[PDB]
Amino acid sequence: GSVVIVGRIILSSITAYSQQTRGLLGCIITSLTGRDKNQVEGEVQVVSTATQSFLATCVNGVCWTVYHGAGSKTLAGPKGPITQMYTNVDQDLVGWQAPPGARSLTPCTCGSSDLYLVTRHADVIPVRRRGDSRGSLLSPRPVSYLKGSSGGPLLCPSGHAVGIFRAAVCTRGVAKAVDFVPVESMETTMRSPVFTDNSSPPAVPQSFQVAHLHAPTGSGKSTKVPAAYAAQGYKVLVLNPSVAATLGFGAYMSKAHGIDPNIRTGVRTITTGAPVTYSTYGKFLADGGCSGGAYDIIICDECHSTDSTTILGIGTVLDQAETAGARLVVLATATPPGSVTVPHPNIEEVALSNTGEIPFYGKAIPIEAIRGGRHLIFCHSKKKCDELAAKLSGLGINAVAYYRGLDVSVIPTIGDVVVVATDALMTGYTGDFDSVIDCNTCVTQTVDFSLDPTFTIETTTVPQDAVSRSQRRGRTGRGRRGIYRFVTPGERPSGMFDSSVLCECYDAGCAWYELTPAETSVRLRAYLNTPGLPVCQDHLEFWESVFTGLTHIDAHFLSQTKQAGDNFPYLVAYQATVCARAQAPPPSWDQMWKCLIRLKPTLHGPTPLLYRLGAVQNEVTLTHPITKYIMACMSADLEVVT
Amino acid sequence: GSVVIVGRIILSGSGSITAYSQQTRGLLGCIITSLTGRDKNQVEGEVQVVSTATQSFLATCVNGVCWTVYHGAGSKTLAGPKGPITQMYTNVDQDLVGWQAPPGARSLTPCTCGSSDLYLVTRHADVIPVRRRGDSRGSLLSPRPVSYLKGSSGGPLLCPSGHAVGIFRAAVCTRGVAKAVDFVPVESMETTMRSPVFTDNSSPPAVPQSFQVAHLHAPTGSGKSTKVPAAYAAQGYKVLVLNPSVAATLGFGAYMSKAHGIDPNIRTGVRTITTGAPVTYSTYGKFLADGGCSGGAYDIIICDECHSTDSTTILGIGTVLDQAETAGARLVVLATATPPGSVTVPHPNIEEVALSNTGEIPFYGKAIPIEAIRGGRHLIFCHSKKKCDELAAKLSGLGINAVAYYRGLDVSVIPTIGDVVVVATDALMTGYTGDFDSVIDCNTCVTQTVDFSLDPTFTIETTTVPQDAVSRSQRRGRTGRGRRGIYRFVTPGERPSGMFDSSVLCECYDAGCAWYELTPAETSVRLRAYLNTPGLPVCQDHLEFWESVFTGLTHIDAHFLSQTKQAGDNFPYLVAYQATVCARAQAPPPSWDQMWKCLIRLKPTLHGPTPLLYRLGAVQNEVTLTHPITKYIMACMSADLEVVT
Ligand SMILES: [NH3+]Cc1ccc(F)c(Oc2ccccc2)c1F
Ligand SMILES: [NH3+]Cc1ccc(F)c(Oc2ccccc2)c1F
Repeated sequence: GSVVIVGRIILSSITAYSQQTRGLLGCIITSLTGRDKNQVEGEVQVVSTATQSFLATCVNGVCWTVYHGAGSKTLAGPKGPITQMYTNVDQDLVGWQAPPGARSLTPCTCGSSDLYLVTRHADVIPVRRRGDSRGSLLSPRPVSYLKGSSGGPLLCPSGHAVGIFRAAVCTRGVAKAVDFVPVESMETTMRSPVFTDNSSPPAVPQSFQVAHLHAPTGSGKSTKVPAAYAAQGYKVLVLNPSVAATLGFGAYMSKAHGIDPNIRTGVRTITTGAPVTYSTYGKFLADGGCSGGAYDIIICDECHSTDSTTILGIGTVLDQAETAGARLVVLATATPPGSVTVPHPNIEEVALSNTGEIPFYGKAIPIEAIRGGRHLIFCHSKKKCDELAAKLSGLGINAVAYYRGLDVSVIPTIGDVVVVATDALMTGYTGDFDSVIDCNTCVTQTVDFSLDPTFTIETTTVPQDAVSRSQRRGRTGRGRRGIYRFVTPGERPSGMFDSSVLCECYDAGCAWYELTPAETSVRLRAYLNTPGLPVCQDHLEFWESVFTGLTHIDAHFLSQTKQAGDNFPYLVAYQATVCARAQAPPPSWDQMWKCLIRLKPTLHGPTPLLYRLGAVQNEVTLTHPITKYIMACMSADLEVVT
Repeated sequence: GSVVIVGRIILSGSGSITAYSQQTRGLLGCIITSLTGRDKNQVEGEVQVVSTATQSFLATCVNGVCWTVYHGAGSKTLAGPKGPITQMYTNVDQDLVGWQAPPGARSLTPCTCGSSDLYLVTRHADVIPVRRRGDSRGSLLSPRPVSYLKGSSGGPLLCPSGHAVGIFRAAVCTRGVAKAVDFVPVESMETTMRSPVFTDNSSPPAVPQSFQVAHLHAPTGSGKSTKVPAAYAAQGYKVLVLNPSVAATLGFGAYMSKAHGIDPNIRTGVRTITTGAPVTYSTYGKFLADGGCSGGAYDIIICDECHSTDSTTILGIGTVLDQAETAGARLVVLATATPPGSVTVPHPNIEEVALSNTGEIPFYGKAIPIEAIRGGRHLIFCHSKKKCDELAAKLSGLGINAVAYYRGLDVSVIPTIGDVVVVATDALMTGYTGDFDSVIDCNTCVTQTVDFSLDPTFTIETTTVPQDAVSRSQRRGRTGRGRRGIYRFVTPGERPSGMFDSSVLCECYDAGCAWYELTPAETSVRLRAYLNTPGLPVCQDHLEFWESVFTGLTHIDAHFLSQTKQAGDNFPYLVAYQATVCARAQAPPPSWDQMWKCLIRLKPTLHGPTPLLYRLGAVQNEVTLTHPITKYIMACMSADLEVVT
């Protein structure tokens, strides 16, 4: 779908009023066609996608809005879809060349500290400028009131544009300040070159530099380029999220490039003294990050990946590498932030219909599409994997399920098979397939700052983003012909991750890598501050405050949550620690809380709830001082997008 | 818009019950099929996945009828092969509607044997074991978040033979966890199949020999409040007429003496008159303040405008329904032009014209041409007072006679007589009885809804929502009275009529406590009579919950309560009660919004975090949760709460 103009805010002192120009049906047809004949007028547009409505503001002949609303989408235009002229994911800023008829605001330069924010309800809200990109509301309002207003102008009294609104700063759901993209960032973006070529490895610089390498899988980002560097006499570390891919690089390299590299993973280490080392991000973190003078070049491969080990690994590199004597860090991915899935030569893409013997996510799979050959079917949950595999096996098709917890040996690796897998496949198994069939959805975790009493981690099923779609499809068509079948043609924008992932980073720092919350913060700050990487709201101080209060955890409970391998071993174990010590029961008797089972007869009373990691069946008390501490942590400034 | 079928849930034909789904329409397809109401896709399976523009849920064909829930479908038609299919059954009280299924469509059939082992089919195609625990209730073997059940209303509960026990309508929840489920029994459906499709309630009922409650559905202007009590009086009966509005009540009284030659008793705050006549006109509030039905005083009680879901009306009607028989009445008449399930249809005196973007006057994203409102007497409905003020300000600026009216202002600021554009909120309909050359409708309304948010307790949220069919009809009814009228609108709206939020129940306990000296127990008896009486607006049954809350709210400060009563804002009891706990802890109110004005004089001595009882608006101050009343209300949140799915 395209972004589509559905109304405008007419500006006049400053006053405004709105016009709606399209209803639902109009919006939807126009999004699918990309063809908008409606005459555009004014400098502020009300825009919508399928899921969301926000604002857009024309300045210097460019219609600007936020990446978090528009992603990389085209804008429906008089002659068809308009592709973005500017995309700056770090600044949360995108722009399309303004269509004919649209007026621009003029940048504000004299620079008043009295500002006026124009919202989607056509209210004009006074704001006191506090920085380059920040202003305080004279009257604090519920954030709910500012939602849908992303992309709207902050104006000085003369009606010139200071910037566009991107986020609210909140104390317990009440917005006290606003963050905006300043016009100077728009000017810097306009002056940058549209096409910057990152497809080729950079030469080693004289002094330290961080570079980006955007190149497809099979381009030898992880083999040919490290070989070339070693041949120039450098020492090179290559980090990858997958154990299977890390181990695989070693056999390929001693064969294809005459180097027997060091290999470091949790399951297996090999030290040959060679000048190339392959390691997982997790093992790299276990080994204590950069060792002084060990490496000249560090390649962080699959740097689009937003699991917490990778982010924490990369932040460690970015924080430590210069000081450890490295001259070059290379951030490598085939799918950088803001990338979109485009046709691939090796891969025929065919929509699933309703005809076929096998139900699948509301559509169907013909038995003939998978009867012989080697096929991969991506499902969102292990439950779906188990059931679809059982169904296929019942029909005599050789089928197997793979997901977190199973050994990859369930394979086969040779011969006819249908593999039914979650995304755990990506990191567990490196092979390719004749076809990939994709449900186009993913399970994710999102934090809800629900104040009941503290926060909640919610597990939801969502539409896949463009990284997911590209990585799942990329399991077919590798140096041979392939087919990608799909349920849905969409893809969410890439390059963004939820605050829950930050929480997971602190959790893993504490649970696995012996990192203080303060140390985790230094490493994440380096990640956040480095451009060209996936982006997130800055909740570092908040999450640091939370974990900082979680002292004297019970080692035994932690070992058991770590061992059982579920998602926030430290939060889980810590809640179990305070339950045991308070001599009180867990929030429920779900599997999550099994580490308390032997104390179940001597439990009793309401649970001293710290936070919500699932359904809470038992009664709760809010009297525990850790609860009160975490409650106090909720008063921190929290960036929230509008 | 019609409801449209967008998929289906296919059940296993033998062995264990299992299921899977098939999606038959995307978004665009759904939206288009909604507009035309024309759906050529044939209807396989017995469980359909249905959608409106706003939501999706299920519908289960049993015995040639495609059944679903009123809270999902309202009174809407179902997109069909020859165009929209009108509902054949609409039972608001059971939350059950039915459309005749297209010929050839597959249909489940009823549970002949009678198992206590049940299986609920969800929109996800899961089959969830349920233990039957009554005629319309069953326990979940494995408790689940209620979020997992949403979108599943209208789906079947099956017995082991795959035969239908009933359709899912609501979950019973403890702090967001569903432990049980409510369904419409297949027996409630088989009645409706066998019974008459049409009812006529257009004539006033004959006085029966023994107590009965009857409905009168007839237009404004058929004399529901004048002609019919007069006709009853003419047959020797004593009649009490209840109405929500003082102005309407006084207006009827006066008309009766001038037209039908009776000088009736009149009972209102501003004017009370006893003549000994056999007709009496009262507001519901005065009737409540009088202490309800007095023994032997009336044969007939007309509860007029019985579609109203303000708390005074609900509590008033509930009192009549609980007391009237024992007080000797023979007949209660529940009277409205717009009963639950009603829909706006064309009116002959009224030309209805959509606003466009053409016009000098911005109006809710559209525009009003000046020429439409310069010549004559005109009524513009706005959702809020701010907007009424900003629009009047603009209109006078452009040289028009424009006045604003909303709660807090005095009527008669409206010329009589003169020649005018009045810009008003819904308060107009109870403050002023006149009609107009045209009505201009924003088609939206301010409403309050309760969120059981556990942060720490509940929240009453003020929102702006699309209007319902009662609102549309009532706003449109202010033109085309006896003559030609013009109705201009922003949207062709109508959410479904006859449902009210749990916050209104809260308001009834609040009003019992604040105005009418009703203990929560006593309020519950009256409310129970209203909910148990069919054909009235309906709500989820949270009576025990709300009773429990108010029962603990004792020793309020009488001074603060008298100030919130007088100021006329919503929830005077809960506002005064929060202020009471603040003042006694020397703590500030949650904010310094006007809601908290009773505490302004004390601001210099108020310090620290507010002991927060509940959320009635934005909370700006820091909060503490240690107050014993906070804890008591927290404990009330463990109650079983009906929540629609
Ligand atoms: N300030 C950094 C930043 C940059 C770009 C974004 F789109 C963005 O917005 C989101 C929103 C939700 C999740 C992740 C990122 C953001 F915060
Ligand atoms: N059990 C009584 C009842 C009857 C009909 C309904 F539509 C209904 O559903 C709602 C839903 C939201 C608000 C009010 C009523 C309901 F509860």
